[PDB]
Amino acid sequence: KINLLDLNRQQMREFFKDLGEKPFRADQVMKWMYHYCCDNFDEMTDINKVLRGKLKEVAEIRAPEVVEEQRSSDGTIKWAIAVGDQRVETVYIPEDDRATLCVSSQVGCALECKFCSTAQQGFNRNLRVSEIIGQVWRAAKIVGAAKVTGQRPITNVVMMGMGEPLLNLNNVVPAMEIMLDDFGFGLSKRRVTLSTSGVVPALDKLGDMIDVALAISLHAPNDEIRDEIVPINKKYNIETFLAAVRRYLEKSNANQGRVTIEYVMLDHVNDGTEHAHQLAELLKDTPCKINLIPWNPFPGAPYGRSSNSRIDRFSKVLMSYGFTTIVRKTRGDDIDAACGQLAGDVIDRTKRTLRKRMQ
Ligand SMILES: C[S@@+](CC[C@H](N)C(=O)[O-])C[C@H]1O[C@@H](n2cnc3c(N)ncnc32)[C@H](O)[C@@H]1O
Ligand code: SF4
Repeated sequence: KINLLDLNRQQMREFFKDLGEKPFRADQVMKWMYHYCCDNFDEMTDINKVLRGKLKEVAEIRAPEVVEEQRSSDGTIKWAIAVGDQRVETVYIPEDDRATLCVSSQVGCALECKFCSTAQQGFNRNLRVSEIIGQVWRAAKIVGAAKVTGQRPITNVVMMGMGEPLLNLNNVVPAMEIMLDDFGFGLSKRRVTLSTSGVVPALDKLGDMIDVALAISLHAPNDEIRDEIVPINKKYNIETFLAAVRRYLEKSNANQGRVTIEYVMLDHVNDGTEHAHQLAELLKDTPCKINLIPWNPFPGAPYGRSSNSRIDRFSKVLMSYGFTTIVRKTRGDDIDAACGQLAGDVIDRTKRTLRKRMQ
């Protein structure tokens, strides 16, 4: 059966055309899928029985299942999500004015950022469209579908879970298209963010395919530091990355002219005032908003968390040059908030097989 969660609107329409149906019936089913979080054709009461029959035979709505759920006292929900025989992470971060979902792009990552827990697993495989948009679908279903509760469960999506999104463009783009779609999650392009450590030619490609808000994982003020911290910089250095960012801003207006810059704060590595002065000079040619992120520790990482006084002085230096800078709040502090940790060791895979036999 075809998983309808693999298809954007164009493809949904083409599939329904092959079923002998008019294109607007695809729109109607999408609306059921995403506005109501319906995965059951019998529940789609305004579709005729004949179409329901076709769909039950040749199609399905199969979203990844939750295998673990952690609920923070601050409202954050962290899910381990089953994708085949593997696990990825999806995180729901509520606020009064907002609700952000952090979504994974790959099982593991091949980029080897030393401060990232997902790096130490390595790269396993790319997620399919259904496995990416399906995280939004599952989260929406659990939190409460928009037309069920009368409130949009998710106002904001960030591709900031496990994996490098620019290395899964084939699947990440259609998934984001569904997020943007009126018949999908109806999100504004300003409210869908793709974060990247800087796969430069893939970023040039992204710009030709879709217009979404861009965030860059910079984490260093110069090349010698960034080579160490984020090793893809050895392939495409800061200047190459920043030039690509400028080219993207020419094609896209989701950022409203200003790229989001992510900067993780690693104790006595990239968090000094001397690093802040260098960063300020580095970014003089690129319009931006700077997010300083306290590093989230995990066992065996060769870094420490920067103290809040060191982070605050770093921020003051940046603000003295007139940069819009924001120190991000730690969310879900009472739970396993470090990216990649809840979908931990891949060796537990065999143990899961054995577990299911006893069930
Ligand atoms: C997990 S990555 C996924 C998207 C893309 N690969 C990237 O690096 O931007 C999303 C963001 O999480 C950050 N990150 C990873 N591990 C972290 C940790 N332990 N503490 C704080 N931030 C972390 C990275 O710096 C990156 O900006
Ligand atoms: S920070 Fe991003 S690019 Fe680096 S290893 Fe983690 S998921 Fe991959």
